[PDB]
Amino acid sequence: KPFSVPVLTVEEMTNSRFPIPLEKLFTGPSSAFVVQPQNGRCTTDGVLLGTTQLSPVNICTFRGDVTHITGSRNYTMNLASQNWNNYDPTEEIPAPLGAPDFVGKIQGMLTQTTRADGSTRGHKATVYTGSADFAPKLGRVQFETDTDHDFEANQNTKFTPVGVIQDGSTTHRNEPQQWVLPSYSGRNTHNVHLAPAVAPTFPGEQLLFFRSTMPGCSGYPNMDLDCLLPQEWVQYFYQEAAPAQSDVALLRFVNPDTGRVLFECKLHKSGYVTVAHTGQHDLVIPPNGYFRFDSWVNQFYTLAPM
Amino acid sequence: PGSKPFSVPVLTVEEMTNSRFPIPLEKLFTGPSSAFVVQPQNGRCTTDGVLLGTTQLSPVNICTFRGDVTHITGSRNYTMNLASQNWNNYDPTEEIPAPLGAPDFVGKIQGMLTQTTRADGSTRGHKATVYTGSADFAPKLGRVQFETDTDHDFEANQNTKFTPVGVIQDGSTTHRNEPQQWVLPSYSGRNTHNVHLAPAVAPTFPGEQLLFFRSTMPGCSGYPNMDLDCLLPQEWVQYFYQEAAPAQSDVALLRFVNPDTGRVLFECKLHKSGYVTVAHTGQHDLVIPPNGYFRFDSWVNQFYTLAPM
Ligand SMILES: C[C@@H]1O[C@@H](O[C@@H]2[C@@H](O[C@H]3O[C@H](CO)[C@H](O)[C@H](O)[C@H]3O)[C@@H](O)[C@@H](CO)O[C@@H]2O)[C@@H](O)[C@H](O)[C@@H]1O
Repeated sequence: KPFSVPVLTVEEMTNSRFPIPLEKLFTGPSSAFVVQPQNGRCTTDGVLLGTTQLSPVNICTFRGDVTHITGSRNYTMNLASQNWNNYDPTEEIPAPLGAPDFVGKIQGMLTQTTRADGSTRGHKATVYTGSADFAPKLGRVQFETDTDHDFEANQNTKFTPVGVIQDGSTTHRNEPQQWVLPSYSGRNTHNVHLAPAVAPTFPGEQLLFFRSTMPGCSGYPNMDLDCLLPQEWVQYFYQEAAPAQSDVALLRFVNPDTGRVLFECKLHKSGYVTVAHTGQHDLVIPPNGYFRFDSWVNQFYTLAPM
Repeated sequence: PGSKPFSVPVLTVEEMTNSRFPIPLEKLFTGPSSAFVVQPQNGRCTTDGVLLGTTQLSPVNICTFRGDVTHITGSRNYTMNLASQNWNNYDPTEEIPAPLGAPDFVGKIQGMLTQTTRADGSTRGHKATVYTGSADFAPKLGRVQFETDTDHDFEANQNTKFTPVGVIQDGSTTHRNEPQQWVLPSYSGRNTHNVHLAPAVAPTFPGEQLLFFRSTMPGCSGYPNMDLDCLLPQEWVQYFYQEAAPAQSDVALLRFVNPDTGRVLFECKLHKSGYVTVAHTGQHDLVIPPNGYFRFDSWVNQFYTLAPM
């Protein structure tokens, strides 16, 4: 079977940067910021990039055991691998795969099973991926919990992400910052083996973003989350692994209700999408609409305005 | 004849996801299932890509709930009147047992409720647990109740989401008596009959048992039974749905291959109605190479004799 994209509606698909479903399509200018997400990065021939991995549910999860920090409700987690094996920090990846690729305060729950009797406990925890001690690359991250005693040492402990939070004493929606990369090895360290930043070069083109709204758990957070590729596309390319004939796969978005092509876009072989539009726009689509790969084209093909 | 050739994805067990809870697959397990009914509504799909029961494509959506909430005064418990997944009105005339991705087992599912106030975008998040065994658990009728850690914080008439994390045990001193993964909830509440169910599955061929794709649900309190078995990995459901390869016969013969040795560890029967059986007798945890994966080799008849594993 030749190269293609799956027949999945936007709503039927999942965000590749957080374990939540896609809601809509959004385009806007990106010269004011850097677009360098590490999750949801995959070439059209199925080469995973950055911290990208196949499991949607594992995105922004952490695993390991925890050590309580006295005089606080904070626990340091010495990370294990996703399969509960030892973590190796010599792997040529920016951070353990599925690590958050944005600076924010991610709230969820820590859970733990005592091996001997199978007793369990669960508590609310938040991780500040902006914090100097956020060093998943070195196998350590800290969690702000509401307990100073319940978690036992040397037991398997999991973090399941739920949403994000904001400090309401400050300017609203100032956090999280989705386009700011964390320092995976902690403050004053340089990230390594990154998926490259993407920017539109062709005139009149903006990125097409696959947008979700992260749940907010406290305050006034910026809950917009844009991924370059839906998680399903990442899984699909990895499975198909169809080599790219050219730099760009021309895609058409089809409307089943009318039968006509609503808009067309450029799927770049390194794994991102551009459309011909100028300004901030939320795309209004038929909910049963879907993408279809029509042709291999070069980078400087001229898209019809949308 | 000459129809599109059926296949399964080249995915390791570890690379895949549980179809009954938003967690990764860990292991393969086989055991006897004559003592109970195997009738999960999640992770049900024919090999030709027809979704069954409460099954839907997104793993993250499994065991989630959406809607607005009404406080029960003088308590930390909230009733949720369910909305659709895309925040539209819930429709109870749909020919489905329950809202898609609804939990298909009786248990106490703990996670977090989150809510956004539309006017100013203020947000709140609290730990909540839902008892799918409870008499008032009627997701089919657009209602679920949550035991929360707040007695005031949630506003009415705002979009509210439940994100599942794991399961809990309590109300008893007996360990691992709950949850009960093979007990279907009464989707319309107690003393009501479930409808449009995916059918129960049982091994028919002599000496054969079901093959289970097993995960360990996180435990958030007490001593719960955290074993979770799905008939189909979520990715297989996603795969079959996309490919929609017609079934030549009742059964697709699968071989589990070891890349390290190059040989076949074991073979199994993938029934076109969407479940797997192997030739083994008794409870068994499969010891597999972590890079091992399934491969469809041939269509065989229903009464084919599997190599013992
Ligand atoms: C914007 C505000 O955010 C959330 O509240 C937290 C505060 O939490 C506390 O007060 C809220 C009610 O406002 C509620 O009683 C909660 O149980 C309690 O912890 C507090 O953590 C501050 C600290 O700066 O941050 C937020 O204001 C949320 O619960 C509120 O509903 C509201 O959205």
